Amino acid sequence: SEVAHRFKDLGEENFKALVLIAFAQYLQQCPFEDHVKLVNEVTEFAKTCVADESAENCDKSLHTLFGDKLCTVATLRETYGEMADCCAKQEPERNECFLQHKDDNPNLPRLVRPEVDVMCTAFHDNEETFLKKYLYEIARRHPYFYAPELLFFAKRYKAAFTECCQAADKAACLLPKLDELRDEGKASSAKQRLKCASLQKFGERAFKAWAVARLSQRFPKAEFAEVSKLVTDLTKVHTECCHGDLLECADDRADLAKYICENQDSISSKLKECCEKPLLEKSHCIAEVENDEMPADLPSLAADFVESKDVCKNYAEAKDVFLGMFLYEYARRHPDYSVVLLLRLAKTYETTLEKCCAAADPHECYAKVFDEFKPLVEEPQNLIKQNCELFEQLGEYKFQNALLVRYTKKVPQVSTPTLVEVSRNLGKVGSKCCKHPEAKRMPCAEDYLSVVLNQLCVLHEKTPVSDRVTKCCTESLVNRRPCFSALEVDETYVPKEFNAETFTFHADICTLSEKERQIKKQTALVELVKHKPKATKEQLKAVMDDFAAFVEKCCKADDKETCFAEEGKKLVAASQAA
Ligand SMILES: CCCC1C(=O)N2C(N(C)C)=Nc3ccc(C)cc3N2C1=O
Ligand SMILES: CCCC1C(=O)N2C(N(C)C)=Nc3ccc(C)cc3N2C1=O
Repeated sequence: SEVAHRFKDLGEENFKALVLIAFAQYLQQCPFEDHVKLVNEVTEFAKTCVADESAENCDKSLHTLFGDKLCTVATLRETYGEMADCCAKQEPERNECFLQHKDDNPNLPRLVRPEVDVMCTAFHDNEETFLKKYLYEIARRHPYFYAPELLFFAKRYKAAFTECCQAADKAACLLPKLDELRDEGKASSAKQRLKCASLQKFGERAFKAWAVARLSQRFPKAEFAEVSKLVTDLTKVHTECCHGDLLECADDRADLAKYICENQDSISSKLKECCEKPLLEKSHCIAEVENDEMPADLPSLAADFVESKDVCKNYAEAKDVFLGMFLYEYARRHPDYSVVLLLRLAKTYETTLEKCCAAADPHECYAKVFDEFKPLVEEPQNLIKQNCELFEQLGEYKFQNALLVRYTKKVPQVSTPTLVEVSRNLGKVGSKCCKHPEAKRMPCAEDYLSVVLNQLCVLHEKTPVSDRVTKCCTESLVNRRPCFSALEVDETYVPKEFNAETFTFHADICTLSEKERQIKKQTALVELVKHKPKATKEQLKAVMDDFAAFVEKCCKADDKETCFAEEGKKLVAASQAA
């Protein structure tokens, strides 16, 4: 039995949660209730298997079990149409079908939160249900949310209410901590989406490379044989969490933290504090631990990678181990380099050894490789230096508008909402990284841009409308950013035509939070640039300044909401003029 296997390892609490998240992440539309039912029916079954390890079907694979349980409600196409397909299939045909149907943008209603008085009541009255509802709302909206980590956010979430509800002003104590959590989880969720896209779209070799370079930066003192050990396991973990095998992912993830803490001295000296706490907190700590100090006397890379005469021979013997080593070596001494640049260099090196080693005199040929790294290294530095300057001058909001105009011009076919979210996140790189010293700027900026551009790539993959987004997203994982930065304006885009339904206005806007207004303002700017690409940042600007005036005004006018009827036709006259 496997269900029994995992149960004993995780226990009732975690086992019950993971299965909830797994169910929530598969049938994102189904109601909380039904998920709970199935979870319990599933948990009960497990309990018997523990005793009699051959009872009913305790001999199967989680999937068959999990799959059939969901198929007791999925067959309801009237609710989940395209799902019935999946159930008519059989493992593994069935499982893939489910994974392939997860929605990165569910049509789930916004999740507003009741007043502090209700939450604390509901929390206090019934706890487990309160926290179950939390996991369900997160897992269903983030189908790739790294499960093990979601449990950590949960324990954290619980402590928020557990303390704040006993305050002198709950609202004051809760709100903050709740906000800080909503953000941090959106970040977690995106870093994870990239890892799964990598594994799924590009293959484990690509993820392995990513990991080697990332881990080598974090643990410079660790050894190549050691890192590789870690890279092998870590890859398996994610591979499981990204294929929907949550229980094993969680299990293996625990075993990995166990190992890493045991062999502490062999890996990093900054792990101590991590290994002295509860599992869930232990794991989250290791994954976020700062890099260890760099080993003192380190030889020059040129030694064994460009000057040695045995280069090509070693490359031929174990090209993967050789390139593996080159990356580990270059990464361990460059924590000031974003992981994607390290991978670009590694690819530039591989390409060179390929053409060079089949030459009349390899050495002569590959002797100047580092001369090419110079451009690759400076491109990002200059880009960051430039973009943080602009940011510092315009502030976040204005900087995001800039990126909005700029991207809409690159890929005008992309849907306005997607362009708005992505440009807003791209501009958050300013506040997130520009306040760093150049030594830490690049890894912060350029790797964060990979996570943001991946969203666009996955949101776009649902309904592809721009081959330029497809080219840049599918050509090379590591070069995505460089690809997009090269795009200028689409010369073949045929401008749109002003609609009435292209953009509705109904006064309902004067009630929305401040943020939700800039957003409505930004959504406008996008639609503008699509209707007038060839327009300039001069006109556009002056115009944006106008719209601000319209809202600030009419939202303070006492006529029936017809000040838009009259002034709405008024602005239209001005707009067409520009
Ligand atoms: C639009 C954002 C609404 C929103 C929100 O408030 N959330 C929240 N709460 C309830 C604190 N915690 C989260 C933690 C991690 C993630 C990924 C998402 C949320 N979650 C949301 O999606
Ligand atoms: C960027 C950090 C590199 C990195 C790292 O050290 N990780 C790790 N261990 C314990 C090796 N376990 C994980 C668990 C959860 C998350 C979200 C990420 C990791 N994983 C990484 O992605």
